[PDB]
Order: sequence, then C-alpha cells, then structure tokens
Amino acid sequence: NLYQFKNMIQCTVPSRSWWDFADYGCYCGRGGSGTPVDDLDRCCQVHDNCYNEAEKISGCWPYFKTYSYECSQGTLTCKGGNNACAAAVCDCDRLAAICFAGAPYNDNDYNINLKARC
Amino acid sequence: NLYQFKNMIQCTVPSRSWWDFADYGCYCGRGGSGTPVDDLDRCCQVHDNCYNEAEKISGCWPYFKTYSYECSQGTLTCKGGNNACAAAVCDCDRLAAICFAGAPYNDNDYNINLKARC
Ligand SMILES: CCCCCCCCOC[C@H](COP(=O)(O)OCCN)OP(=O)(O)CCCCCCC
Ligand SMILES: CCCCCCCCOC[C@H](COP(=O)(O)OCCN)OP(=O)(O)CCCCCCC
Ligand SMILES: [Ca+2]
Ligand SMILES: [Ca+2]
Ligand SMILES: [Ca+2]
Ligand SMILES: [Ca+2]
Repeated sequence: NLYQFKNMIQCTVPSRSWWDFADYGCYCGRGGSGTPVDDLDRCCQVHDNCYNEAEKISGCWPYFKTYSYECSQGTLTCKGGNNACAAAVCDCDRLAAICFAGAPYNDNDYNINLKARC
Repeated sequence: NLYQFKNMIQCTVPSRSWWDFADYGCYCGRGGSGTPVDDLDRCCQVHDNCYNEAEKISGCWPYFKTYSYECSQGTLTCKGGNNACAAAVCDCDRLAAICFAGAPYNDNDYNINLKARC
C-alpha cells in the first residue's frame, strides 16, 4: 500500500523527502501520460504501468493492498505472507524505489505545467 | 551570421558562454526534432523554424549572411544596410537571444542522449 511504498522510498533515498516525488515530471504523482521528462520520470512511468498490470489480477488494488517486505540498508526484498496481489504490487514498489535511487533528481522538473510539457 | 549571433547572446546573457547553448535539449545545436525539453529548448525550436522561413528567400543562407545590428545595454536592434535576407536573419537571431535571456538554464538538459530523449 502507498504508506509502505513511501517507506520503501525512505529505505533507498535517505535525504530526500518522499513528498519530493509526489509531483515530479509527467508521471510522478497520481496518473501520468506523455513523454517522460527524465530518468526519474521514467521510473514512475514503468511503476504506473506495473500497477496497471497488477490491477488486471481482479480484486487487486495496488494503492491499498498491504504486503510484506524488508529494508536492509539500501536494499529491499518482498517476504512471506503475500497473496498474488501483494506479491505483484510489492514487486512494483520495490523496483520503483530502487529506480528512484539511481536517477538524478532535477528540481526544474518538480511541479511542471503538465499541460505545456506532457 | 553565426559569429554575430554569438555576440548577440553575449549582449543579452553575458554571464554564460555561448558554448552552453550549442548542445542543449533536442533543438539547441545543428538541427533538432522531438518534443522541446523545456523553455530554453523551445527558444531554439522557434529559432530553427525562423531560419527555415528565411531560407525561402532566394539566395538566403542564415548561417552565413552578415547583418547590421547594435547591442545597447542588454537590448538588441537590427539596423540599416540589411537586404531582405539579412533583415529576416537578424530578426530571427535577435528574438532567439532575447528568448535565451528569459529562460532558466537546466544543466541536466545539456548534451543529452538525443536518441533516448528526443
Ligand atoms: C495529492 C497527491 C496524492 C499523493 C500520492 C499519490 C501517488 C501514490 O502512488 C502514485 C503512483 C502510482 O499510481 P498511479 O500514478 O495512479 O498509477 C497508475 C496506475 N493507474 O506512483 P508514482 O510512480 O507515480 C510515485 C509517487 C510517489 C509517492 C510516494 C508515496 C505515497
Ligand atoms: C561560432 C560557430 C559555432 C557553431 C555552433 C553550432 C550550432 C548551430 O546553430 C544554429 C542553430 C539553428 O540552425 P539549425 O539547427 O540548423 O536550424 C536550421 C534548420 N532549418 O541555432 P540554435 O537555435 O539551434 C542554438 C545555437 C547555439 C549556438 C550559437 C552559435 C553561435
Ligand atoms: Ca507528475
Ligand atoms: Ca504516476
Ligand atoms: Ca541539441
Ligand atoms: Ca537547432
């Protein structure tokens, strides 16, 4: 679930507030479309797409499905107790939080005019 | 001509080397295509189109045609002595240098992977 996702982000990107990614580029935040403005934005678009896939497993709502996972200094793994849904969205979140850490954050890409650039 | 354009940029953005604009986004540099990456890139996209318009004037080659203009303070004006081609090109360059001075320069957009991003 989203609360867990932001803890995942905390695990991989220690001194950037999770809120910094809530309105970035064309895809970081609720929804997204157009052309990713950078590598960070692109992490979000495959995350979004990853969520789109997990939803195709019916009764699976990526936003609210809680899962089991573990943070061990910069790394993440999903753990036991996950049903098909939890396993899939946990994997989505893991890969996205891992992606965020290896992409530069460009302030110029935060809270952009979606209308103009996307 | 390009030597004069370089000097125009000097006029409106003294604090930056012209070199910084020579390989930026999808449009600042020789040619261009794709989606402008930001406002500065859009300055170049517009400039490119201006040149393409000037090229319709028979015997008009924007890159090479020398024109008359003067830089005063940080303002630019095209002066007497220009034929149809020179006037058109001078105006194109004039507008571009004025545009650059009003757009933020994002370092993340310099020398980007054109095949990936454009
Ligand atoms: C007022 C703003 C609302 C707050 C947050 C909403 C975003 C939560 O996940 C959004 C999407 C995934 O969902 P959608 O964009 O709706 O997914 C597409 C699937 N339809 O993940 P993301 O990849 O876009 C990154 C967001 C970072 C937030 C960190 C902590 C909660
Ligand atoms: C002193 C010589 C230096 C060589 C620099 C090479 C850049 C070509 O600049 C022209 C293009 C426009 O030409 P094209 O892209 O070829 O457009 C014409 C297409 N019909 O303008 P631009 O708006 O794309 C940005 C240029 C910044 C560098 C300033 C040079 C002094
Ligand atoms: Ca966004
Ligand atoms: Ca999104
Ligand atoms: Ca370029
Ligand atoms: Ca160009």
